[PDB]
Amino acid sequence: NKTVVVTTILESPYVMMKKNHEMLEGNERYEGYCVDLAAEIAKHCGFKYKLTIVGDGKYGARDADTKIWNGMVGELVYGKADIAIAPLTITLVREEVIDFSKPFMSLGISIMIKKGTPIESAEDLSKQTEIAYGTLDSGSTKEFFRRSKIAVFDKMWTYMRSAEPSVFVRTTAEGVARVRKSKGKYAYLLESTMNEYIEQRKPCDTMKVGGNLDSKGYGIATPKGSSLRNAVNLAVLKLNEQGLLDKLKNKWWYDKGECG
Amino acid sequence: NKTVVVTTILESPYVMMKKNHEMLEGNERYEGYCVDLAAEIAKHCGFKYKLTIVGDGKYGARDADTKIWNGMVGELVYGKADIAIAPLTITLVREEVIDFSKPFMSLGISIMIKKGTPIESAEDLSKQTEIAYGTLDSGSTKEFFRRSKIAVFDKMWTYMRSAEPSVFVRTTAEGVARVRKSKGKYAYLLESTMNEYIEQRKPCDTMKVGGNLDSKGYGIATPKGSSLRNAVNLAVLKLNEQGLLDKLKNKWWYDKGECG
Ligand SMILES: Cc1cc(C(F)(F)F)nn1CC(=O)Nc1sc2c(c1C(N)=O)CCCC2
Ligand SMILES: N[C@@H](CCC(=O)O)C(=O)O
Ligand SMILES: N[C@@H](CCC(=O)O)C(=O)O
Ligand SMILES: [Zn+2]
Ligand SMILES: [Zn+2]
Ligand SMILES: [Zn+2]
Repeated sequence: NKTVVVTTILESPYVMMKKNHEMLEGNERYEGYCVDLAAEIAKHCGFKYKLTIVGDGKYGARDADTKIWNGMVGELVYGKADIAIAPLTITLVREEVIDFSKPFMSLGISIMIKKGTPIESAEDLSKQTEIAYGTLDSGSTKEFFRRSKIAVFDKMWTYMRSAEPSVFVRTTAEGVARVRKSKGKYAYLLESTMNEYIEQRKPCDTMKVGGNLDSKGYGIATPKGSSLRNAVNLAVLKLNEQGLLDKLKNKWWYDKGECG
Repeated sequence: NKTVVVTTILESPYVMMKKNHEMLEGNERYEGYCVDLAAEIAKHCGFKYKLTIVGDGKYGARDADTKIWNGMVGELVYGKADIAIAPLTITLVREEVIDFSKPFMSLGISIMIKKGTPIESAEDLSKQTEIAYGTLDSGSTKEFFRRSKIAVFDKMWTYMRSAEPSVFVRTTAEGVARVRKSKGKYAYLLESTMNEYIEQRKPCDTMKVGGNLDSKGYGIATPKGSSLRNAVNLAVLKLNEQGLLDKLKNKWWYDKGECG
């Protein structure tokens, strides 16, 4: 009936521009895990769709003062998109305003270091000051630290919120580049999925250290009242049970892996 | 207003009879992860509740011929219970007939061996005959194998469905006992959570081997149209984000683990 507007975000390897994208049009410009997922979800739910990259390049957070949502969440809330198919973390504040499918991928917050950085844990980071560390802006990881009552994470947040120069970054790519150029003096807090991906990318100079700080998942999000909610939810479960989600993770993370 | 009837299942360490249960009343008769979780869900959602143990001791399957649901799923479907708070796996066939919250615990199907069994993977099991293997006789693990189109799992199902005497077991405890008494000649396919629990129980003679075969979760289930659906879902998210779910796992799996 109507073309479904999918909001997504340029985040490797979920959605990336193809090497030859400039000569391509519409959905064909993009590739990645979420591009593949979107095609599968659309197939099983029987809709046509248009992939649109989120205008402000953000996942989604609510301004404390205006109460206005930004990012992909904002696009859903304000009716600019019909569905978000992205590595969008299922969170309480978000699930209060949009609906999430069952998770299509699990993750937890993790630590990325430049190889050789003498840091093994969140506790290690919190104890010292020589190595700076931060998170992505307008995402679920920043909110995790902001809200945490756990002493280690509370101390980390107290440090991060005030740190000069700013330890927060606008994009995951910015966080990763920062780790890579900072000679071991910057650690980055990011989701395990993204961390593991980057660990298998040239120049193979980063690694994930320590356990995950939490356990959660990404979900496909729809605005409240969406006619797509049930079908999308069931389609995620179908794709999981077919082993398709695992196949896609292997395709985008490890099959193309550059670090041996 | 009205006391919420909770269906659950006697499965360690989720729900267990307290040693002194005969001298206790109602909800106080039980202990475990899901007992603790039920109390917290009820507090956060503002309802009074009565724990009940599923009459038939099953999780929930639909009979192929009668189309009747058994187990906890049936208790929800047929209106015998208002909510299931148990290690109940989120599956497509169940989500078609009941609602699940977001997952409160992650798990995958996994392999339990008697220590020293020369099995490292599902592939290993599928390629040999000396070591028998089976699943819980009703549940999502059996269904995974029944429905699988992946070669290794198909081969396994082909073996399991035809094996005489039956490789299937009535309860997890029966599966574990069978591994323990079979001198390495039986391996049990069960959820990683249950596997990890038993690995920390005396006599410390079993272990999880290989990676998980899939990735899913347990959810709190409510019948369709339940007024509890949203509150329960948000309560799971709140409890995850506040670290309670991880605390409860540690409490019931590891804090009093018997294997060092
Ligand atoms: C990969 C997969 C598919 C399925 C499903 F299909 F069964 F739903 N579950 N999972 C595992 C998963 O994502 N776990 C999740 S997501 C999530 C939480 C947990 C958890 N703590 O276990 C806690 C609240 C925030 C959102
Ligand atoms: N997946 C996160 C963004 C990345 C992060 O915060 O680490 C979100 O949905 O906000
Ligand atoms: N958690 C499973 C039962 C255990 C199993 O099948 O391994 C279910 O909900 O069916
Ligand atoms: Zn498909
Ligand atoms: Zn503002
Ligand atoms: Zn509480």
